[PDB]
Amino acid sequence: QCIWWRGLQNAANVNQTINNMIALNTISYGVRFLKAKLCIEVYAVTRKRLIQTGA
Amino acid sequence: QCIWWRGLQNAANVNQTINNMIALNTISYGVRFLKAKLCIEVYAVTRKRLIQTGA
Repeated sequence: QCIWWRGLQNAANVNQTINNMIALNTISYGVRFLKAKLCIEVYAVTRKRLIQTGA
Repeated sequence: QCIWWRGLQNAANVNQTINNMIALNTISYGVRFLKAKLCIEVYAVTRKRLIQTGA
């Protein structure tokens, strides 16, 4: 819903695609977001196993 | 032979195509000049007619 596609949650997340984008937003009068594809990849599913004796 | 295609002979001759070019030379590691087409258009051919009586 927001735009995190620039990866704002850390400024450490900038790639030239963002930079390419900025230079285009300078030379551009207008833009369209044509498609946005998100792909999650799960390398691991890790629970914390809690072994509890009393106290 | 030189590059006047940017229109250097006057700084008054810049169009966004030059500006577009500069922004691309920033985000680019390298370039090729693929084709250069020059077209002259002659709107007029005008000589100075010199009518000379003696002195």
